[PDB]
Amino acid sequence: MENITSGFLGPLLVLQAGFFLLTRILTIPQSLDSWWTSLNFLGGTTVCLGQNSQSPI
Amino acid sequence: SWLSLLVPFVQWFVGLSPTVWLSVIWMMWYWGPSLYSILSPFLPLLPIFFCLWVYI
Amino acid sequence: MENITSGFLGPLLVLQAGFFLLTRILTIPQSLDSWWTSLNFLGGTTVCLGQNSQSPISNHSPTSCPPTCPGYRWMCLRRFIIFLFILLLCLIFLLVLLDYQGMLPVCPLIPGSSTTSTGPCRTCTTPAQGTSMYPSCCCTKPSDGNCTCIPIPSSWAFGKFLWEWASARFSWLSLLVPFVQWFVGLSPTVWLSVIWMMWYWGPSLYSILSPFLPLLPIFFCLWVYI
Amino acid sequence: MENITSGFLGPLLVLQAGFFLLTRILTIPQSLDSWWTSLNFLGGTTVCLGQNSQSPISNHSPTSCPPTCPGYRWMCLRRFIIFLFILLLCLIFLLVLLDYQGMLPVCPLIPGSSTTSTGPCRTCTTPAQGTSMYPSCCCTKPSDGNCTCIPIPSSWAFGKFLWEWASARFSWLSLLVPFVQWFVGLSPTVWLSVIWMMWYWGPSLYSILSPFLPLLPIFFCLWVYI
Amino acid sequence: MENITSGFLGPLLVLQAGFFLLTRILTIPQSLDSWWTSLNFLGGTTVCLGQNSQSPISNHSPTSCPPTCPGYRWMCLRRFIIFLFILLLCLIFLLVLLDYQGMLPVCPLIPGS
Repeated sequence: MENITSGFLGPLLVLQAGFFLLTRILTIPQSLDSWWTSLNFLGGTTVCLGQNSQSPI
Repeated sequence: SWLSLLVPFVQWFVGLSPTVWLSVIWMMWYWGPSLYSILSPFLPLLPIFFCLWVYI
Repeated sequence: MENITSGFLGPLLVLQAGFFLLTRILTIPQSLDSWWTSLNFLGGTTVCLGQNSQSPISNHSPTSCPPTCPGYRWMCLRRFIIFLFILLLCLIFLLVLLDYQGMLPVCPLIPGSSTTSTGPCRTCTTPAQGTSMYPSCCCTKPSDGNCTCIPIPSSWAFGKFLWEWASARFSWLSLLVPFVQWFVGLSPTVWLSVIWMMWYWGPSLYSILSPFLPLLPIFFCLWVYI
Repeated sequence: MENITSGFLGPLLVLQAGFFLLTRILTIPQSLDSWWTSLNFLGGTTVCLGQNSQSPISNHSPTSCPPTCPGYRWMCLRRFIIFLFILLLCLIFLLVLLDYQGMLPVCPLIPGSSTTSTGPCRTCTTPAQGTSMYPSCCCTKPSDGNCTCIPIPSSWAFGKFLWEWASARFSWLSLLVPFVQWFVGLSPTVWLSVIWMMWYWGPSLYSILSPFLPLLPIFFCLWVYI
Repeated sequence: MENITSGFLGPLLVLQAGFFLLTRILTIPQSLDSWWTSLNFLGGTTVCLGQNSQSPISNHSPTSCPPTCPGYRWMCLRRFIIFLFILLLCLIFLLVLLDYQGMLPVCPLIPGS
């Protein structure tokens, strides 16, 4: 509106608006990853594949 | 329209030879995890408004 | 009612942007601390061995050693020093980016005879003092009135003139520049192989060459005598 | 002997001086490990993370617990990174020293009617869009125009000219020149006070402002609406 | 814009926009609560006041008894009082801001020619 016309926030506004869409898209990737993980789990669960003791985790 | 501008960007960059894709494939992949982890400090996309004012 | 909604939406976006900017600024010290810890430790402990048990002795002392143990203290001083170092470092990148824009100036003044002008010279420069060096070109020569020197080149600009000027101080480096030309003359599909071989053997090559240091001076003396 | 002795010793003296320089460089690496520990002094002591139970050795400071085998790629990589940072710092220091020299021209541009000496304008009229950083001013214009332009003026102001060039981008920052001037005045007393104050401030003023940090955006937005 | 004119989201849009401001204001209350807690701590820390064993909770710290641990009702009352105080303070600050606006007069009087 008036503030948009009277300010240079437009580039920052675009960066922020795309940030929300980028976050949603990135969540879509992890969400699909979890969905497939459950699918392959097929009524099951698992640990990280190479979760070896040679790691402080 | 900026997508059309990036189309020439892809034309000149992606339109490279096998001698460039070969380097970009494997060695970049090895640094790719490290590069992604480093880019995490720039995950706030500060360079985004950076080049935004660059255009400004 | 329509006008109020737009202002409310704009203020919320402004607040979110400010919060994101502050979070990024703070995480810059956090990311720097994480990188420094990874470099120093590379598989070490981060319990902040400088932590103290005079307060809750839970191992919550981060790389920043939160709060009590150092905390708002020597650890915070290190964090602020790292932030200042980062602010200094980004200035170099900003300067390089601004320089390679062609707003940047590279007005050079070195001894030469290259000519590109319209109906030039026939008076030229006759300076028999101050060697061959040239001063600011308002009119460099002691008696030059119609003088015109050389304009900044779009290519390189800052750095190229300094390189040329310093090549006089160390001509051997200028002579050795042929090796740099050969290395640049190497094909693009050679850097990866060079790095891989260097990474594979560079530690071993340095270790083996460290004992070889005495052998090199004898060969150098023989070559000098020859 | 004499010259023949000098000629023979040229290689020997070269080897000796090169080994002294290599000792200085290794100290630069050893001292770099020292500042790495100083950063780790926030964390604490200097136990080796790279040293492991394999290759039976003792424990020492982070640089030299069986460094080569135990340090392996991690210690070498950290040393190389520190050496690169040190070289970058040396380059920055050299650039600053060359900047303060004033041999380098800034070769700037600004609109004005001033002249260092007797300069006849002869109706100097040819303007252009973006008067700052105009054409080379080798009388590059629709005609010659009887042009006289700026030489590289004598001041540690090569960066000052760049700032003036970029000053137009943000007028508010230039408007803060009054606070800059006030900071310029009484700086030794200001330094003498803020050295202790900021140390005290760094301890608790940041913590105090932390609650105020979220409050600032709301008030700033409220004022901007006006 | 066009979507706003062609949709009834305006009420929902207002509800969502006020939600962000309400969240920021509520955070301001808890943020001030933490700030004062540190101030009273005065380079210290503490546990939740009435954090007694007659509650299936761990060692809550200060403003950590949410609504069932200990006298969380009293903690909530203190939070509400602090929120009212912060509201009064920010209202006073806003009044002081507009004070130098010049729209308001002082409408004073003094003897002179």
